[PDB]
Amino acid sequence: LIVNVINGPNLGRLGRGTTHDELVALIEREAAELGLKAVVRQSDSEAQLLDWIHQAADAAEPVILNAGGLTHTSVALRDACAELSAPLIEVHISNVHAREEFRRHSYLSPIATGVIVGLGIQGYLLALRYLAEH
Amino acid sequence: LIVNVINGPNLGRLGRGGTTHDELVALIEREAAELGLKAVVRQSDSEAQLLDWIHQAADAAEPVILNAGGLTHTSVALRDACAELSAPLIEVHISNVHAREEFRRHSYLSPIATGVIVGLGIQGYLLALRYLAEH
Amino acid sequence: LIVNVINGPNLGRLGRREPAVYGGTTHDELVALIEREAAELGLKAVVRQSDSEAQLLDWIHQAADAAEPVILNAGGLTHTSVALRDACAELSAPLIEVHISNVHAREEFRRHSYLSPIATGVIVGLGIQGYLLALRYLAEH
Amino acid sequence: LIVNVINGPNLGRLGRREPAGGTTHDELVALIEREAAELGLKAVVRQSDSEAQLLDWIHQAADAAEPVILNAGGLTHTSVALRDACAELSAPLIEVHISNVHAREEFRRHSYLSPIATGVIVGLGIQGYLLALRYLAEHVG
Amino acid sequence: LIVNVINGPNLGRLGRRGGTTHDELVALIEREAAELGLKAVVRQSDSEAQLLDWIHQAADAAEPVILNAGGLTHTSVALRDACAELSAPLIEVHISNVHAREEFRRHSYLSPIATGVIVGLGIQGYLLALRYLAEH
Amino acid sequence: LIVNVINGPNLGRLGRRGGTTHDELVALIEREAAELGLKAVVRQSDSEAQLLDWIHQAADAAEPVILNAGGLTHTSVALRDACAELSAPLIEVHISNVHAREEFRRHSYLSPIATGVIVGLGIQGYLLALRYLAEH
Amino acid sequence: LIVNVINGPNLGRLGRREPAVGTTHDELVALIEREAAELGLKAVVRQSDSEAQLLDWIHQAADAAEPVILNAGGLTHTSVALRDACAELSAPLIEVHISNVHAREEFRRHSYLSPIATGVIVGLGIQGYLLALRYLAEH
Amino acid sequence: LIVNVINGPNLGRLGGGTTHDELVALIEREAAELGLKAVVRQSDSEAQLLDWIHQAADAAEPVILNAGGLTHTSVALRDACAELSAPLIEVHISNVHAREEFRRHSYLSPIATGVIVGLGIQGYLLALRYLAEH
Amino acid sequence: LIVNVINGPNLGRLGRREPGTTHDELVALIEREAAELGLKAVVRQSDSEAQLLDWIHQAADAAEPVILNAGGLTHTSVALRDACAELSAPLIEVHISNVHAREEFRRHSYLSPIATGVIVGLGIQGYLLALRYLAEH
Amino acid sequence: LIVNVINGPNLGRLGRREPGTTHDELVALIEREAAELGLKAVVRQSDSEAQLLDWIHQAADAAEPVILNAGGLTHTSVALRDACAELSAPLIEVHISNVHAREEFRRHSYLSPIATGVIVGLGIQGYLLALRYLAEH
Amino acid sequence: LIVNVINGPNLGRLGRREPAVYGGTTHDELVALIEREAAELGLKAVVRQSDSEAQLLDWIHQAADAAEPVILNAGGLTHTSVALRDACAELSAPLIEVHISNVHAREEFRRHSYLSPIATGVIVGLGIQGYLLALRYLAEH
Amino acid sequence: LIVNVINGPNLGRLGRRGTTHDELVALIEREAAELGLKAVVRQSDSEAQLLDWIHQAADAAEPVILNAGGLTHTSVALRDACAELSAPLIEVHISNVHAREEFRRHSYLSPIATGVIVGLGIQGYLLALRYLAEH
Ligand SMILES: CC(C)(C)NC(=O)C1=C[C@@](O)(C(=O)O)C[C@@H](O)[C@@H]1O
Ligand SMILES: CC(C)(C)NC(=O)C1=C[C@@](O)(C(=O)O)C[C@@H](O)[C@@H]1O
Ligand SMILES: CC(C)(C)NC(=O)C1=C[C@@](O)(C(=O)O)C[C@@H](O)[C@@H]1O
Ligand SMILES: CC(C)(C)NC(=O)C1=C[C@@](O)(C(=O)O)C[C@@H](O)[C@@H]1O
Ligand SMILES: CC(C)(C)NC(=O)C1=C[C@@](O)(C(=O)O)C[C@@H](O)[C@@H]1O
Ligand SMILES: CC(C)(C)NC(=O)C1=C[C@@](O)(C(=O)O)C[C@@H](O)[C@@H]1O
Ligand SMILES: CC(C)(C)NC(=O)C1=C[C@@](O)(C(=O)O)C[C@@H](O)[C@@H]1O
Ligand SMILES: CC(C)(C)NC(=O)C1=C[C@@](O)(C(=O)O)C[C@@H](O)[C@@H]1O
Ligand SMILES: CC(C)(C)NC(=O)C1=C[C@@](O)(C(=O)O)C[C@@H](O)[C@@H]1O
Ligand SMILES: CC(C)(C)NC(=O)C1=C[C@@](O)(C(=O)O)C[C@@H](O)[C@@H]1O
Ligand SMILES: CC(C)(C)NC(=O)C1=C[C@@](O)(C(=O)O)C[C@@H](O)[C@@H]1O
Repeated sequence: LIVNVINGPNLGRLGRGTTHDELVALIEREAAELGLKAVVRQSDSEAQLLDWIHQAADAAEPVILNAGGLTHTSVALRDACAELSAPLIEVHISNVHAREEFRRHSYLSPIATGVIVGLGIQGYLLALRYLAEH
Repeated sequence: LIVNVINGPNLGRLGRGGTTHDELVALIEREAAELGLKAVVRQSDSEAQLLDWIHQAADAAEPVILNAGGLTHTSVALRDACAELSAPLIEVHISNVHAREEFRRHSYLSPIATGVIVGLGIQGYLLALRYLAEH
Repeated sequence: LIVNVINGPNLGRLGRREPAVYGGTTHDELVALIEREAAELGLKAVVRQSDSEAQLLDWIHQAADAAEPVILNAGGLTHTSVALRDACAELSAPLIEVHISNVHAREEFRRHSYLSPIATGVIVGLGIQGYLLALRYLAEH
Repeated sequence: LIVNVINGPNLGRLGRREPAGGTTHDELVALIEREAAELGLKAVVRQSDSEAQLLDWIHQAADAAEPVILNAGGLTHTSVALRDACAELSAPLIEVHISNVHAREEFRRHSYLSPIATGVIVGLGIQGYLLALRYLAEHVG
Repeated sequence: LIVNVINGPNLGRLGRRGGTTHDELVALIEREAAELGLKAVVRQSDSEAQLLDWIHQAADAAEPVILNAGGLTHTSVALRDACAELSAPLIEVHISNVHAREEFRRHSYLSPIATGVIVGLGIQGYLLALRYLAEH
Repeated sequence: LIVNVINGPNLGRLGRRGGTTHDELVALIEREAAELGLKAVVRQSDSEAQLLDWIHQAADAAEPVILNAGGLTHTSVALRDACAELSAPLIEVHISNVHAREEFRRHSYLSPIATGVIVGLGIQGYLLALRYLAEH
Repeated sequence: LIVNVINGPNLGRLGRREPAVGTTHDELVALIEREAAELGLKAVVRQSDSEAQLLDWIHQAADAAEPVILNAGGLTHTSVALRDACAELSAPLIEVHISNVHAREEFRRHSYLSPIATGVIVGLGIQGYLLALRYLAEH
Repeated sequence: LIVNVINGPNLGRLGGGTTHDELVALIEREAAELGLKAVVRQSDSEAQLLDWIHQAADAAEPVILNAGGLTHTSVALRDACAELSAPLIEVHISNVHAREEFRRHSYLSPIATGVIVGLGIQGYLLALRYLAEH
Repeated sequence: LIVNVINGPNLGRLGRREPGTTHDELVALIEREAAELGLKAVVRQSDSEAQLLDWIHQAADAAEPVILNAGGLTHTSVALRDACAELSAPLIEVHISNVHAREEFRRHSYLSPIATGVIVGLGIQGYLLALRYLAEH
Repeated sequence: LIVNVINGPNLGRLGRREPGTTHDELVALIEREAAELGLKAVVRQSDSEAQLLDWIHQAADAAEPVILNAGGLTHTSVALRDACAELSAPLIEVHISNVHAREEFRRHSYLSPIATGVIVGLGIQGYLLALRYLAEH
Repeated sequence: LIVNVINGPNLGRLGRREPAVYGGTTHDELVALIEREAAELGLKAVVRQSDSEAQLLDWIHQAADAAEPVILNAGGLTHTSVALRDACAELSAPLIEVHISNVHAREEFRRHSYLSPIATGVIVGLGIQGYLLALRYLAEH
Repeated sequence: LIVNVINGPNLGRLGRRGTTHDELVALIEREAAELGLKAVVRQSDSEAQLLDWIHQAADAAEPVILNAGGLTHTSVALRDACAELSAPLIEVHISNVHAREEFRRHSYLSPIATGVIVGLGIQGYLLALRYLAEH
């Protein structure tokens, strides 16, 4: 079982210490320990994210998805996640509820399986672990 | 190394998915020992009772996993008692509070919580425990 | 048929003071009225009052386990509690929300209820007569 | 003596529509009379899709000072004219809804009438017209 | 004259994890009461039912209440309704300034039916309120 | 310690259409001040600019303010920023209970930057504010 | 010139049977008609509870290019149809209300008519209609 | 096949540039060519409109409806239309979204099959043609 | 029979582009029309809210009617509303232009709920008509 | 007599996907129907906003009508709107689902205030009717 | 060319104890900083401060009667005064709204200006340079 | 010392389709040089291209002048990119965003921008440049 980890705009800037690279590695280590294969990609492009989403729908694979700012603004991304037949675990590194009010809304939580927020980089790992079971 | 798992109003009714509360306590207790932790699991429908327990977790500096039930959207009192905690606080909803009624999408707890796990059913707890075992 | 009538916070203070509202029937009288009417309708009616949320829920859980119907006047909780709603949403038997006053002729916040959407039905603003009428509805089913 | 029971837009389509309960307006009209009659009352039961017609009926009830049981259909949530007419009723006015309006769209959870009404019965279905009658039967003010 | 000072949720934890613990508040209220020539009873509970009970007693005893409701202030229609019954004065007391915290603390279900409200003059709101009452 | 008591629009009209009038109020306040080993300057204006002038002076002099802004309470940003400068305590006072009136009287621009707020305690509010200042 | 005075819903119920808020509809027609006489205009005063009926009278005025004094009662706060009918008028339109709408329920503070009318008189009692006439006489 | 076209309040006063009669003519001419029968009526009276809606419900015939102002106000009308088992196309001649803010809400749209706005008079004809194809 | 016609910020500027009566012409036209009705019109304008309040206070104590057009303050001043609140004689709010045919913000008046009546969009004429009303009550 | 049919994000997943007509299938009908009407139909789909804008910039430059089903971008993009606002010839907004019968947030669009018109809830055929409208200017 | 610079309430308090801040260039040093940079561009800066709305309004009128440009920092009034807005709206010559601090980084109430929609433009957050950038704009058109 | 003038969606299309984007680039450049800075001006319709450019200004600690277009009102991902700048960022708009539609009166950028200039036409760009010369 392949799991798709899709980091959205800005997450390449992670740590600018836990860099995006340290994230990618860290995820693959728990991935392989869980008897899973994680494919982690990031892009600042909404088009690109939509497309990785489309693929994972065609391939019936779960998606762990940290969309960054697009979480609060984008119906298109929501609509592409809605076709996922497999589980979708939305993730935030930071507690989105402790910050600005507009971050407390997510177009994604309603069509997602579960949501992990403010647990730091481990959100992802704990998400993989869930997807091991379903 | 104690951990407090606290469940509020109505959680005493799980299983009437099919996991009873009695069952879930056991799950957590066992899962917790596997990670070297000691889980104290408790449930009450009484908002005062949850306060005494959250008060004790403040004094002991023990971490809390809190599923507050309906109190999540409603009790500013609970929030305040919780804002006092110094060890982590992980808010947990069994169901995806975000795919239900509009009013379940506000939490009073979330802003003072370390983090929040939603929609992952019973595993939400075991995950919270795992995070506690690392940090 | 056992019918549960559950009254929330402050309801033990009926008619005795707040006598404007209200109306003038004390809680003890209301118990008697409701029992009397239950008898003519051929139902047994257990009536119970409490300012404690934990106690109301525990009565509602029991109602849910017995699949007995419920006539609930939740007091202030109507407008505020989600736990209680969540308890009530569990009942298989019918749920009738009763308010003595006309919650729509008063403060704007009384005009909203967490309970109303998950109840069979609602009676508002007919005084103590609203408990008995609700009994009537159950007698028919 | 005399209660006016009034039904606004689309209650002529009761039944029937669709169906969804099965009771027609014609049968509901007979049910209400029967029931009123069993109580010592006489029930004049009309329905109209015309707001003007409804205001004519309400005016008369006011001039005669007869009580009014109103199920105003969609008009519950939109009509300020209907409201100001009812407002001048001196006899009890009891607003009715067959279905639980708080269990539906949001625009349904506001009534222009609930505040100027004696009370409100919602979601006890057809029986809500009879229970209204029983309230009137047990008073005269 | 007996004033009733009723502290709500979390208020038993003052001083623990203002400057002043609940014990010292009690100690202070006692002296100020004796300065004023009143009797005051100070009570604290995190139970809303317990709170309602005490208010009821005041309601039947025609006695003044000083109420610091904690979070219940912003959320409880039950407590507002119990309090609206009261015939002697009710003064709502907040130790912190509520209007300088989160936006939701700026709404109180009590202010509308209280005689008045003292906000964010710290523990001295209790004393200043007992004073208002001593002068009725 | 000098204390400023500042009174905004309409407060000149107290008791002209309860009872107690502005002159009388000045005097009770003056009386309470002396009794508290304090000196009180009470003033009244219907002019926002004049009120700003008085607030500027009290910030320069680092003197305590007791402020009853009247209608400006719910409308003036300008007034709020003047008051933001005070280093000595600011106490907001309303004679009436502003939470049991029109909805728009329940928003104050001043409360958030005030030390505290006393509402609905009548004229006694001023004298509870003086007494608060009189401690620390 | 001619001036149309139009009263909507519940307005035939003026006076006693709605005490204060004090004249009957008939008496109001008498007042309005005599004041128009002196002003040198003829007033056509009609009341109806039918939104349908109001629109036709309103269409007829847009046709005749006559001015309109409208008291729409509760439809003031609810009816787009009625507003779109008045939007059509080439002569002046004066909304009238007998009571002060701003001193009652919140929902009365909004008018769908106001933005398309020439003006609005509110709370001046029955004189509203007369003051409105006076306005029209002058233009 | 029968298609009911219902014009609401104020529609008897068109002039698009065409008058209401020019409009019946036009919907009839077009209705013919698609192999349909269009009944086109107009009332300023809600009662009449609800009645015309009931008939169409009973006879299970499609409805093209331009409710005018009632679009934005009437729960009664919306409930009458909810009864229909055959399609209902809501139709506004002007672009209701390029005028006042209130015109941008409709009670009918959520219950209709679809909506056509802004295409002028010719919007009736496009509705007719959708119905040709069912 | 004295009548207070009080005008607020900016009405000094009636001029002047346009919809073409000046303030001085307004005062005079109002003073002569009030005399035709056998009243005395006392027409005063200020940009100063305090000045406006002072004149409300006097009208309160004199029990004289007030015609007020409070300009921008209509939409913003609780202070003014509260001065107006205490009048005992009639208070007619007037606006020259149709306030409802304009910015959303202009459609709320703080004075309306405590006034006797309001007249809006009737041009300079709204004044004259409020004098007529005042002659009767 | 050229007409642009632009389809925004996700629309190339038609009939894949809530099984009924695929995107290629739909390009086909539109040309079939367009020809039948004596106009030429250029039909594009893209998930990238910047690309959709390019196409809109091109249509405005060309003075050629557009028929736009913007997908999700309908409810969120101001930049899409300003692009579209530049067209001097008919724009027709089109949706396949009835946007009003779903989530509240689907019920506002940034396009409708600048579109020539809107067609909603009428399936693939909406593209066709838009086309038909356009073939009369 | 005369440019009128106008500062509303509290701007007399710049520098000390201006806070802000906590400095601090003093309203006097500002006047100096502006007439200088105005001369350099060949303009005449008439810089004024008043805590009094009626005073502000009157400076606004004369500018209108004189067709002269205005750079306005209206302080608290920005957010609250329709009177001030309407005075400014009669300006034939340009109007630039200047705020020293970044209004969008402070309280929500500061993010609304009654002045911006009738102003040529607004400069915000750039400190005391805001005024000079404003004179600059005016020196071109 | 480098200033990064960034232009967003539809801004490629100033001119007729007076100043074109071409002319605006020359103006910015002349002015910048006449002030002792070099202005790198750029346009894009692509949210992802602008983020990229922002990230680079963050890495260089170079100031940014940004006219984000309609993305001013809608993009939180853009805002977060700018939160990262340690040097000044001036938001620019040619038109008056407050004299237009209501939705244009909210900026996700304003809060994190050092400053904001609005409605001063193409000149707003050069005044922002001037601002930066003197830090
Ligand atoms: C690089 C950084 C600025 C931290 N990323 C983000 O933008 C964001 C982080 C998040 O995804 C996160 O917490 O993982 C939340 C989201 O609201 C925000 O857009
Ligand atoms: C056991 C049950 C009755 C379902 N508890 C709850 O009411 C609730 C549970 C939740 O916390 C939960 O998802 O775990 C959500 C909350 O909104 C809800 O009120
Ligand atoms: C005895 C009294 C205090 C009046 N009971 C109540 O609290 C209440 C009565 C109600 O249930 C009632 O109207 O029946 C409504 C509720 O809003 C309110 O809190
Ligand atoms: C317009 C009409 C068809 C009458 N609508 C109804 O039937 C309705 C049913 C109800 O009246 C009813 O419960 O009887 C409630 C009301 O919201 C709704 O309008
Ligand atoms: C406008 C003005 C006349 C000043 N109003 C008052 O007097 C007021 C009195 C108060 O300050 C007071 O309670 O003393 C309350 C305030 O809301 C009100 O504005
Ligand atoms: C005759 C009476 C029932 C009093 N009329 C009215 O209700 C109404 C008329 C009004 O237009 C009026 O004041 O003239 C106000 C409106 O809100 C109300 O519906
Ligand atoms: C005055 C007239 C334009 C005739 N009124 C209408 O017909 C209307 C019909 C509309 O559906 C239409 O544009 O076709 C829109 C509606 O808001 C408007 O009231
Ligand atoms: C002198 C001028 C600027 C035209 N006046 C006004 O702005 C105003 C006067 C008004 O009373 C008026 O319409 O007459 C109302 C108010 O909204 C507005 O501020
Ligand atoms: C292709 C699929 C993702 C199923 N469609 C849509 O969700 C959408 C497309 C629509 O433009 C459409 O109905 O064609 C509507 C819009 O709300 C939504 O983004
Ligand atoms: C002098 C100082 C006290 C800082 N002035 C201000 O309060 C203000 C001035 C401002 O225009 C300014 O930013 O310069 C903003 C405004 O919101 C605020 O009231
Ligand atoms: C000039 C044009 C190409 C139309 N640009 C814009 O769309 C925009 C420019 C703006 O940033 C501007 O004018 O500076 C405002 C913004 O809301 C809008 O998106």
